[PDB]
Amino acid sequence: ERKISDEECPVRKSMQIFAGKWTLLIIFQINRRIIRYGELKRAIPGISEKMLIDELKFLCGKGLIKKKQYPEVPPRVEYSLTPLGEKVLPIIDEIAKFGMENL
Amino acid sequence: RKISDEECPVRKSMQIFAGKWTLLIIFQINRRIIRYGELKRAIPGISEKMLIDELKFLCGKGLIKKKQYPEVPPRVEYSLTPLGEKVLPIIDEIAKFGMENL
Repeated sequence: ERKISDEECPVRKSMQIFAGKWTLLIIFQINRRIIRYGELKRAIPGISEKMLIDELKFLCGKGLIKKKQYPEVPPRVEYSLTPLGEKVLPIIDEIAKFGMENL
Repeated sequence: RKISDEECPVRKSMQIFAGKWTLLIIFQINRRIIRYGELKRAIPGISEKMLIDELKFLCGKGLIKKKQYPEVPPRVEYSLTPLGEKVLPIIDEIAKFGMENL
């Protein structure tokens, strides 16, 4: 007998954000640095352009990553983690550990 | 630093954990034994098809054990394998994120 996972469950709430096949990997790649869009895309080979920018939009909307605009020649977007997004890194540490030990 | 290619431990893990339901199911089975029907009720809004495909996926990935009892009335029970129990520290961090920020 354990508490059920209704729409209030803290794990179920979290999986609304993190359920993507790319969400946590993007956060993993950004990490504690500033990364250009192009570097980010090359840091996750196989992710399509569409899957990257919908996911980048999603994460901005959730306040997990921040976007810096540079309207210069040539122009660029830079992404970094917010303090909220930084709170996801402990989850990712544990995922990395699982992978390295078991896969 | 290190790119998320085929040799990336995070990328490898997300092949398994990407589901809407995967981590929720592991979380609900947890360190006990649970019948299909109890587990179905423990995650409201999951369809029969979703739960069955996911259970089969998790068995295939060696994360949960299925045990049939061909008796009257019949039952399937699920528990975590030792590999599955190693997913619980991930889920603890997710639960922590959920209650603190959501």
